[PDB]
Amino acid sequence: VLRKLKSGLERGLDTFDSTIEIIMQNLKTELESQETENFLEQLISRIFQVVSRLTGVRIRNVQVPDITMEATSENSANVLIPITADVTVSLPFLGEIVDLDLNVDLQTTVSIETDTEDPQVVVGECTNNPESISLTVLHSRFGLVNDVVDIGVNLARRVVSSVVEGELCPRFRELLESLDAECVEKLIGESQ
Amino acid sequence: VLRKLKSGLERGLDTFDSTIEIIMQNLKTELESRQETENFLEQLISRIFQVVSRLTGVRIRNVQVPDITMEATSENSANVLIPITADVTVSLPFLGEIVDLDLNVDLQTTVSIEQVVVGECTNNPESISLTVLHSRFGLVNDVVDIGVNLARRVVSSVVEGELCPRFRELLESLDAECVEKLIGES
Ligand SMILES: CCCCCCCC/C=C\CCCCCCCC(=O)O
Ligand SMILES: CCCCCCCC/C=C\CCCCCCCC(=O)O
Ligand SMILES: [Ca+2]
Ligand SMILES: [Ca+2]
Ligand SMILES: [Ca+2]
Repeated sequence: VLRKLKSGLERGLDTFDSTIEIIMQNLKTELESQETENFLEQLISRIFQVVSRLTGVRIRNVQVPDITMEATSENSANVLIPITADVTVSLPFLGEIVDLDLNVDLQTTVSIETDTEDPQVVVGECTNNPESISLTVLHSRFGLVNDVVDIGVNLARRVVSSVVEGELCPRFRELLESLDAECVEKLIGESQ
Repeated sequence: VLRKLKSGLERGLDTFDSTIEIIMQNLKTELESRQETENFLEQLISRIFQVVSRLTGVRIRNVQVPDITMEATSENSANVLIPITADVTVSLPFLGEIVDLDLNVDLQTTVSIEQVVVGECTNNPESISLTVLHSRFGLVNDVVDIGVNLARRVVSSVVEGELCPRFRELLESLDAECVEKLIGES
């Protein structure tokens, strides 16, 4: 069972590693003003390093290729965060059952309230859509068509889904809420 | 890995099921009045393996003793042979049932008259035979090997810890004349 991960996610994975909180604060200050993506790679790696200690799902080599902003209207934009990582699933007695490529696309919206010189920022929902999590099989020492692979892919999906809901989406919203209203207004500007 | 079985074997598997000791006593009385003894042995061994099923994901049932044979080695000594057959299923976490095996175990000890002496009951790995019948995960891949290895270790530790000692204990309960009468059949 993923009991250990479920209890860990209830507490917050940051209760297992003091450095997550520090990286969060580094991201806050950096956002006031290439490097932000580097700080995000660090935050996500450390969260996944804690998941590696609680589960046999080991997620390494975390990259954020490019953070994009697409204007949805004059006063709203989607903020897009593409994540890649290498995944290996291990079970007791069997050791390494499968190596996967992971793609996660986190999306959230920022809006500015219309008809005011003192605009309020609203950050929308961070939806954990199963279509946003992609797992590709690279290798299994048991054979690619073996049933262990399917169990491996399923276990990885559950872990990744639960840490998107429990950690990444909440921190994505928390980091957007740290932006001053003018900064958001300026960034939603020339998203057009 | 097998901690729970190892702790179980140190206590005695009969501390988990009051019926084992009753079946032991049934076998003792039944012997004094020398199929049926084999039926009591099937029951004793099933129950020991029912306890092992509670301590491990190695489930052993359909336990049979085809025929107990005694071959006279001299006028006052014989080899006593007990063939055991059983169906085995190994389960692991997340995978569930990984393999179904056929188990054959051949226990051998000697009984002599001095005073009855029962010889050692040797746990030879050649005396435990495990045959693959079915696997969800392929017949010759590494899942099966892990399954067969776990079953061997469990069966080996239960032979050493429970079956061989009970085999010796039951033979040592026979009086000298009983053994002389049974060796009577070379
Ligand atoms: C665990 C995931 C946390 C994600 C936190 C994201 C915080 C950063 C948010 C917004 C950055 C500003 C948008 C930049 C748009 C310009 C385009 C570019 O940078 O290439
Ligand atoms: C766990 C194993 C315990 C074994 C206890 C040993 C019991 C042996 C009993 C009697 C031996 C007499 C053998 C005579 C041959 C004919 C018997 C027969 O085949 O039915
Ligand atoms: Ca650290
Ligand atoms: Ca498959
Ligand atoms: Ca949380």
